[PDB]
Amino acid sequence: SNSLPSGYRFNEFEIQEAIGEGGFGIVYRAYDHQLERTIAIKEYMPTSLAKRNDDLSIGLRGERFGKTFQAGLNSFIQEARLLARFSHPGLLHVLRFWEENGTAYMGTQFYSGTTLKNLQAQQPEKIDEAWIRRLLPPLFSAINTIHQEGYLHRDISLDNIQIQESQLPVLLDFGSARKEIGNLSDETEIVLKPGFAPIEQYTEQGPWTDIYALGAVLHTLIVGSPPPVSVVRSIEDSYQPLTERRPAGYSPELLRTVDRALALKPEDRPQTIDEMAELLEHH
Ligand SMILES: Nc1ncnc2c1ncn2[C@@H]1O[C@H](COP(=O)(O)OP(=O)(O)OP(=O)(O)O)[C@@H](O)[C@H]1O
Ligand SMILES: [Mn+2]
Repeated sequence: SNSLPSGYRFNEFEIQEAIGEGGFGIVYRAYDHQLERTIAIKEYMPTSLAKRNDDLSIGLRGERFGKTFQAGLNSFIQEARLLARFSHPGLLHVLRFWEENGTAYMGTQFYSGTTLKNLQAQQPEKIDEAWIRRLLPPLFSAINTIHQEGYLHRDISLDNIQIQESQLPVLLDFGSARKEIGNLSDETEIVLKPGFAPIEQYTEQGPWTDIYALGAVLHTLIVGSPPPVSVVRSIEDSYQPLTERRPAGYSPELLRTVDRALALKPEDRPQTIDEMAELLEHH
């Protein structure tokens, strides 16, 4: 809708197709004619704040949006810098960054496959316990790599995990610009992800914060929907443990691991990714 057309050029880069269009950015499949390789280009584009001009630059929808637009842009830059710290198969690899068209762009590695959200919607029968147990070692590795450098993800759900055709996962996006815009605009609904964010994110954060969201992802894969919103749980905890529900085809060991990651209070969860991984052993 707002996307650059196939054939658009950024010097050596050529746009091939808009493959993702959300409220806050566009993702393109593109081609580097100098290195003769396919890449992705992520374009900052907050549709509530900005529109596409005739010359294909980006312009404010209203002059009052300039401060929030710039703050989102700054957060987009900071996220690119964070991802540029890593060279890990499970984290989105950043090749280049530049500003143009009144906005900003990340050139990144192009990944095969699709999101975990799309895989769960389109092929849920592929997702069983054996598949989940193959997913977890590389997913654990990617998350732990963030933690070991002193950072947290804080936006994990099914929507921003890529599942490659190899089935290996990639963490694509931390939602930084979206969340900054939401906080400044009082659009609270775009900051935290209901059912994935644990209680301490609503206002003490650490690796256990991401571990809860990973538990919520796993819960969604096993029974089809995330657990109750954590603030609602903090009033009256209506979470039914998976070890009691006993969904068909799932071991108590995997179920219990998910339940422990979803402990309401941070101190009751696995405290590190390594601690959570240890729970899946002894079987
Ligand atoms: N580096 C990358 N390589 C390949 N694909 C990517 C990359 N980064 C993001 N994507 C894809 O971009 C899309 C971003 O999803 P978003 O919700 O913004 O767009 P969408 O138009 O709703 O896409 P979808 O087809 O997933 O519904 C996802 O389909 C994701 O797989
Ligand atoms: Mn979609």
